[PDB]
Amino acid sequence: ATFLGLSSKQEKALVRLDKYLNLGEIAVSLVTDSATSIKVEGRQGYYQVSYKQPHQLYRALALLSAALRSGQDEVQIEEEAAYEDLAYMADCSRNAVLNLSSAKKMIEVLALMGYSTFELYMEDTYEIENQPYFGYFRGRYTVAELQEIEDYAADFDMSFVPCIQTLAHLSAFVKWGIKEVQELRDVEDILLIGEEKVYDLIEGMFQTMAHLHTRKINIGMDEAHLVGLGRYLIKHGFQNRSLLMCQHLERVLDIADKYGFNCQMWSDMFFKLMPEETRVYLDRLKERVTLVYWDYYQDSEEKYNRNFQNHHKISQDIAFAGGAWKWIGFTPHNHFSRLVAIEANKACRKNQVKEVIVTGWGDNGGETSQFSVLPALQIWAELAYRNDLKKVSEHFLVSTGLDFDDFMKIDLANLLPDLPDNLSGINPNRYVLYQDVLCPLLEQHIRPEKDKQHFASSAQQLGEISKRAGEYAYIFETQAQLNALLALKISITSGIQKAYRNGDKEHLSALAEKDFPQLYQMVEDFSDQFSRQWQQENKIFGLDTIDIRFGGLLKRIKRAQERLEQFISGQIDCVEELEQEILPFNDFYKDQGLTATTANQWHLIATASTIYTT
Amino acid sequence: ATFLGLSSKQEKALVRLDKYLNLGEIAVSLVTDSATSIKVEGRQGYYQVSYKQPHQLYRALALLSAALRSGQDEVQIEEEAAYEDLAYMADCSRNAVLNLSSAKKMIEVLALMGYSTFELYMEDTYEIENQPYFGYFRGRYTVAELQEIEDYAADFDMSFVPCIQTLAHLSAFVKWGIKEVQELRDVEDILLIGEEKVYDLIEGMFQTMAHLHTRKINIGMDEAHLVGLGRYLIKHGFQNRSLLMCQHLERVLDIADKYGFNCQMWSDMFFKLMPEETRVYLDRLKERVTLVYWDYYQDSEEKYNRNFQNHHKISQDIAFAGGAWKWIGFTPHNHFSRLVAIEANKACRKNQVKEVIVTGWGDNGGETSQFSVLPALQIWAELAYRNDLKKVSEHFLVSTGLDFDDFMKIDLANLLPDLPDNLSGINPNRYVLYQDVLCPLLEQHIRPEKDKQHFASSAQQLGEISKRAGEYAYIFETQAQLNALLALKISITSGIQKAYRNGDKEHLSALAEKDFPQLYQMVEDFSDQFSRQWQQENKIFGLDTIDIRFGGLLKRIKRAQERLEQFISGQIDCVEELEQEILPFNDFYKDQGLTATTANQWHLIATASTIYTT
Repeated sequence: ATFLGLSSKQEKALVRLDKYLNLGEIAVSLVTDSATSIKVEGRQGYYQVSYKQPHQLYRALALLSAALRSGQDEVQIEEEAAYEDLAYMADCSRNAVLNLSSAKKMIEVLALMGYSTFELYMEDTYEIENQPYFGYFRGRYTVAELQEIEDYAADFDMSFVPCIQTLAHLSAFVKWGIKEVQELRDVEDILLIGEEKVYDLIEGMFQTMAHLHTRKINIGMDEAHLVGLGRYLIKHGFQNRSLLMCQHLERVLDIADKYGFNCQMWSDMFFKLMPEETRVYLDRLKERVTLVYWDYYQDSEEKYNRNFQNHHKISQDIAFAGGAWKWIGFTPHNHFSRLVAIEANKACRKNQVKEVIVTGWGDNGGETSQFSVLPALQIWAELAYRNDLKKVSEHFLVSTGLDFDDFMKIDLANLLPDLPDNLSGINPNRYVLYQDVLCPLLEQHIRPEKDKQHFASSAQQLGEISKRAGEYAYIFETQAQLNALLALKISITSGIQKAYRNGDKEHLSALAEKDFPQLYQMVEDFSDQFSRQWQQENKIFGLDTIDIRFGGLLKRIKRAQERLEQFISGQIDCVEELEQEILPFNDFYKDQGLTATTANQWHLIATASTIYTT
Repeated sequence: ATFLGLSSKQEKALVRLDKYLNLGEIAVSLVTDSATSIKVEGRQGYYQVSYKQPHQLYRALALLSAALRSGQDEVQIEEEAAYEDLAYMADCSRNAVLNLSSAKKMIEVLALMGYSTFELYMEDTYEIENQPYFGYFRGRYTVAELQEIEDYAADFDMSFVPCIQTLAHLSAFVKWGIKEVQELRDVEDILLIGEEKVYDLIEGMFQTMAHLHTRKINIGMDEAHLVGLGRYLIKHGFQNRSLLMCQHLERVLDIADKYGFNCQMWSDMFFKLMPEETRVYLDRLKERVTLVYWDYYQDSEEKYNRNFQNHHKISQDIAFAGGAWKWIGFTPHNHFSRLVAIEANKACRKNQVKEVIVTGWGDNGGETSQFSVLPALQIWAELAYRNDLKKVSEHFLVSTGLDFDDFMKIDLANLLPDLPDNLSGINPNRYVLYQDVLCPLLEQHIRPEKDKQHFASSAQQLGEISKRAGEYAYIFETQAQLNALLALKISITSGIQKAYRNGDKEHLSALAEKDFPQLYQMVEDFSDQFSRQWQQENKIFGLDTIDIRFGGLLKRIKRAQERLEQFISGQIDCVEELEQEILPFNDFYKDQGLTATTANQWHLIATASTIYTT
């Protein structure tokens, strides 16, 4: 294609996006117009594209690319976006630090989808001058790395917002047994309010971020239960948590003001607005921040509406944070993400929300692909720009080169048949993998025939998708292997429970001789595939935790084989592990009558023994 | 030997102890006499043994056995014990649950040494009716198991004291995400004071123990910082921790009273005695318990004396708990144990202490042999009965069949040359083993030539001891393997740091091709040996955590080899792990100027990444 009206900046962006767009030999003219977000109009090889915000050029060109692929000559498209700002926040704090190549790829995709803003969540994973332990061995970003990411987003007229922590959720930092870190602590993952060395640290955070162009930052500042109750209590006695939060927030805002930053934060601290001089304190501080209402779970518009109404009692500056579900193990939940997005979008529109942030957390090790939730991201963009999903497949094909319904199957290891679609966090991908074989703590939450058949079918389906997934094949290969592994692991685990119960030493010998070596090899092969996926997407730091978890699983599989062999041979009279009555693992979904559950802490899945505690 | 004056009970005990005692063809007559603890007198094949307490018969016979082996015909021995009760407490809560065969062996040894009492520390590792999650998959003792252990001790006229927890340190139990467990929690490892379901649980504890003959129990009741500050605070608001401790202790004592128990507990809660109506509360509760002053660390009598003086301001019923150091990894510290015992014994005698408890904790996984501290146990017995160590070797030979100085070398993996002897917890046995190879977090605390040479020498020494250690050979074989492993691991880890620094790809290739496979095999072999040791001593439950830790280490060793291979081949341009500046791990011994340190949490040694946190 050729263009009239481009800046040199837009020219360079279109060179970068050439591989996504399939415009062919057409002529496009550009206009800037505030009347509607995007307009694309033309026929017979000549089209005019208009955009309100500069970044919207790239979604407009994706819309044109799609309309022409669908066989249109005549094009007449107009979109009015619901949200002035639409952001994606990737988690870089849960061991997976997005590498620069992958950050650049994500920015390109987000540009084509229509996002205005890219965000990275970094607890301790950026460098601070004079804090050598902050981000130590974590793959922390350097200033130059953050600048490179910010500048790449700016190349597409997209903004950048760092999401940091100024009070709590600094667990990887506060673990270091050095005076200059320990003196900063209250208790658990929480920094010490009122400590001047803590305000020195926080000033360091802002000094790092001041090297960027952006002057918008998310400071966190959610309200942890133990704030004020550790070393704070020992130094000062008991204080109202809300008063401490106020004192701390004022200090943080005074620092942000010094460096020219405007702060966003979670709204939780202000729920009380929705002692005399403390209410006054909250009321003054609320004027200085943008509040973000976060909700990843609710299945009905009206539930969101009630919360928006309550927030608007105290401020009109309320942003919304929704969820692209990628924090429940190795496998995302784009399906659940879609369900909640549909409802949240209704509520955000009704309550005149101007900014939506889609969050991509990575809870407990960052085991899910950084690109696992592209479908959810497209869904939110379609909802924002069109208020429907009628063109989600056509637009997704531009964004990714793949079929949307194929990509949605990435979820399969979580999609057990007949689960209610509105229940979140159900993650057998993860807990079926990591549970022990001899002492399977999740065994009563598994349907050993039904679930096994689901995983086996899923592996076959994903094997076929991977062959047509191009540069994303690697993520589907990981999922195909996982599903195959889960099916065999269930067969063996449940098979041992039954053969042992019935004293069937012959079936146990078959398992020991044939199935165990197969399982062991499949786990080794899975670790190798996962390692390829990790290294494509993330810095090397953090893969070590997954090495530990997989290494341990492998050794436990070897133990199970050896213990069974000794029982079969007569070297031992019984396998005491297999004599124990198994109980439910948790009751999270007992009230809903489910067999599956949510279990999202590796150390609790893998063993009942102590492993972190003293 | 033949005997006049034995009961049928003593006859049966002497049959059990026959293999330890080497009395030959002599004649022994017994007398009970309160004038002195033990007297052994005779000549020319005819001896009279007198004892004050029945269990002291067995030490008296060990003294005779030793005197006759030393070549004496004429024997004239008299001992006046300093302590009416001398106890050993084994830890059964840190994943290692002593098996019944090993409990019986330990009781026999303790009988010969002169201990009056055997104790087991069980947080959650006993069965409670109607609490199926309490001790679930932990190897909890059944009532019949505890009875069998108690009855075996009674067979030697020894007492049994269960050591339980009635408030805090129930971390393995409170982890279960089931309403009927979660409703019992305050925060972290602490039960909820004032909750009637918690008093139902505690009554269950006593109902279990009431099946025993003993009516002496250690209830724990140390004073954790967060008592009252979790769900308690949410339900009730902020309360003085001392008042809550009083309220809870009264409830626990009322339950104990119902079942006929007399309670011992740590003295900490009462330090304040050493608001008006709260002081009164403490003063009334102190009359109902025996207080135990615990101290495992102090290197001078006068330090203990000061604490005894302070305790005696509030009660004359003060017991002392000393330490047999076996909670710092895979290797004990009998040497340090001896240093502190000498001083503590002086202070206990000066302050007229009647009961000494020697504790054998197993912090963070129970990795040290249950029989690792026999030397420390003999030391305390000699100090108690003779006030010196002049006969420690002679008496130890009866107790164990081995040389005391040989057995003391079990400590070698902690005995780095030139460490100050009065500094506790220095545990390179553990942190040199578990640190990573690519990201060695403890590297600055290692002297790479000096320490390597120490470990290599130690492996040789222990290899020779193991050949003459009889039925204890297995514990020395574990130590010989560990020391050899540590030496090679240092060579490789430090060798990589230097070869990479200097760009020496050839030396890295040698390491990758030869040394890495050797190390990997040595770790596999060590895990196999450790597993043999574990299964000799403990129930199977809990070995799983060590499988996880070793499995992870193995996988990290494989990663290190693979990453180096890719660097050598040119598949990658650098190994980012090896480009990071290493920092001190901790500053625990910075003020003493040490290079080595204490590091006793596996999850912090093995990785800087998150592994337990969300």
